[PDB]
Amino acid sequence: LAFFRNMYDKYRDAFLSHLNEYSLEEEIKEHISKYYKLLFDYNCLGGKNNRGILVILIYEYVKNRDINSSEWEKAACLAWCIEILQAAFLVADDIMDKGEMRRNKYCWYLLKDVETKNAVNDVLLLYNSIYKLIEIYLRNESCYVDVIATFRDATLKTIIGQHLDTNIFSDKYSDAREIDVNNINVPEQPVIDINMINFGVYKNIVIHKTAYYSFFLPIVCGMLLAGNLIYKKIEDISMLMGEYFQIHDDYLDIFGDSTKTGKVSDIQNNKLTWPLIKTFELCSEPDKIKIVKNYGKNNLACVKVIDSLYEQYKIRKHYESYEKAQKAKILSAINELHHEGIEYVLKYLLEILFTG
Amino acid sequence: FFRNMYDKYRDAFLSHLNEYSLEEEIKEHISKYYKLLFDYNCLGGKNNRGILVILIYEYVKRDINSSEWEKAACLAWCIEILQAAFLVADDIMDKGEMRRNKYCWYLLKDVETKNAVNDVLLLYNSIYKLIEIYLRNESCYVDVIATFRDATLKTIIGQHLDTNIFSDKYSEIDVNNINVPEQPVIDINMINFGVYKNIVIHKTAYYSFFLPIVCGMLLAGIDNLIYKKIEDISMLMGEYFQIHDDYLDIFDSTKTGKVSDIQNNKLTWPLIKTFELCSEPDKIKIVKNYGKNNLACVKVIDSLYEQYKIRKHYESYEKAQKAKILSAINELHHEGIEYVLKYLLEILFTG
Ligand SMILES: CCCCCCCCCCOc1cccc(COc2ccc([N+](=O)[O-])cc2C(=O)O)c1
Ligand SMILES: CCCCCCCCCCOc1cccc(COc2ccc([N+](=O)[O-])cc2C(=O)O)c1
Repeated sequence: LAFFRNMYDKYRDAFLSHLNEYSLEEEIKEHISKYYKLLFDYNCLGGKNNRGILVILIYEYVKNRDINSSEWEKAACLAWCIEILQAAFLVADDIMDKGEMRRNKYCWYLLKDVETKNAVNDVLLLYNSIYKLIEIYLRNESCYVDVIATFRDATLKTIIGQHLDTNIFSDKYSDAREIDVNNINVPEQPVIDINMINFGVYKNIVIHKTAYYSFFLPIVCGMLLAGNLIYKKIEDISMLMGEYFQIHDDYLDIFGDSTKTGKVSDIQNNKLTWPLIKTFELCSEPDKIKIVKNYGKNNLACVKVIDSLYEQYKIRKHYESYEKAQKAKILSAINELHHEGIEYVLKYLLEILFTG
Repeated sequence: FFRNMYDKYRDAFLSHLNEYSLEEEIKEHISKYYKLLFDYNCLGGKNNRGILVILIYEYVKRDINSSEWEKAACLAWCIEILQAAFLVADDIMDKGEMRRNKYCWYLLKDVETKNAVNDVLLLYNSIYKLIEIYLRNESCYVDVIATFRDATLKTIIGQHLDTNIFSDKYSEIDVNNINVPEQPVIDINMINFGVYKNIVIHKTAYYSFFLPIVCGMLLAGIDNLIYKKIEDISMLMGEYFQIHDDYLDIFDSTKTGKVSDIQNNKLTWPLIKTFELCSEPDKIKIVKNYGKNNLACVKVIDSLYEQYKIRKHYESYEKAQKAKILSAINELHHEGIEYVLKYLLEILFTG
């Protein structure tokens, strides 16, 4: 916890030390270390660190045993690797969804010294640094290969979830005619596709976009390192928590205080959100047409229309009801684990998800 | 053969995605999109890098069964998939217009930058899934994936340097400035061969020559000192290859398949050579006219390259560098690899 955060500099500098070993002119070496030290600091720090903490807690409580400082070094490494993964995903996402603020400060890709060209390159750098760190600290552990496979697999699922989140209402999904490889015009205005507006599609997307890397990955890391039918049960719980987490994120996107969430766009970006689905199943026929006419447009007035509907239909109150039922369903599954230590960590995680 | 196996590796990967827990209609959308991502971006190149793996593997040792060819062709196609990820990324970063004689992936209305960014990570990560599928039981498995990782890290740093060598941060990053854009200008302190070699070795040499050669050797069962010699040769080849690329950028997209170094404010060999040859007044002209999206400005640079006989200086560099590379190749003391590298040297610009 306090320990996990004191260790950040070590992992950052181990990776920067690897870059420093390249055959480059000294002046070039100093520019590189200065740029990359900021890349990490700006993007890795400031989060709730829920995912990193989950690794440290699971590694410890999987089994009450003596754990020495050499072993902790390896666990804190994996913990920071997941925070670095979060960093890469968030820089990418802000490029993709045209973010403005993240963790209460300008998105990385907006800085004029960075711009989109550097941010894209930086995403791949952060992403690859994970595997370099894992090699530096865990290369001789027997779980080595499984740990990197787990990071790889979760990332692949996250990428598919992000593809779906980005394209679920797009022409190529609506008119499922092939992609015109000769068309480089602006696409026409994005619009919602009512046939995709259901919870089954939504779960598909969010489980892949969120559940695998935010819950399954950290728990599986903690367990693999600690040293089997159970991984299946933990996977089911992760799916439930990822959906719970993402729906709360959707709620914050439109009902949250940007000064508290640290970020400013779902409606503008034409996303399939929980508030959208909930409204669509409850609202009148004229209001469905109003949603189709107004959703996914940049115009602030179009957005207010959607926002007013969410108020008209008391979506804030529907969320509260969903939150209570989902938490119960999650605790329910956690109790069917039959593993005291892991159950204990997951219950604490559940209490602390939204604050950290 | 290598040509013929493409569909299998592609389909092996798409098949992994197809095993996901997703509704059937969703699976078919995903299948359709990603089949095009691979097809559109992996095919149409000269395949120099993939072919190098195949040749090295074959000449390193023996009779080769199809089981073995399956592993070697996997690595070859993984390097072409890496090339695909890099080209999509590079075209986003440098605002490319054409690549391999067709529109850049990121420019398509159905894709755009937001998808292109996600697709770069998809292609890059599919490499490690493919290597798992075909090589997870080989003793060289861990070394192979570390070679891909490390070559990629060097390429990212090289691409970082190519992108920023002339920027004002290379002459503290302002984390409060999202409003005042920086105008592209050249920095004369960076216009030299030393700096250029740093950039070019990291940006090209490692993934284009070292990585493919090391894959073949590793898979073939070669720690050994030859790896160091291979690294040195690769650096010379990467430099030879990039300089040739720079030359073609000024001196027919029909043949290159792509359009812009001057207007893009790129550090190039022609820029450096002209700069070491020209008078003071022409240095001022270059500074005033380079890196500008402007027909008149670009023609001034074009004329200076003609004036200072850059074509002739290139012909001359080409001759000297090929000699240095062949001289390095002969110090290998491994007939098979020496042959492949000679063969590569003849085929570089044609494929
Ligand atoms: C590479 C291509 C692969 C896909 C590219 C992006 C993938 C999108 C999935 C991750 O997107 C992100 C990113 C960040 C946050 C969140 C969620 O809420 C948070 C959770 C934790 C932290 N943290 O405690 O700060 C903050 C937030 C926050 O509300 O900011 C979701
Ligand atoms: C952020 C990701 C990490 C780094 C960011 C991108 C890295 C950029 C480095 C590679 O950029 C590229 C890309 C592609 C090609 C070339 C070179 O010439 C080629 C060589 C071989 C084939 N091939 O036969 O097509 C074609 C070409 C071609 O002239 O098209 C250079």
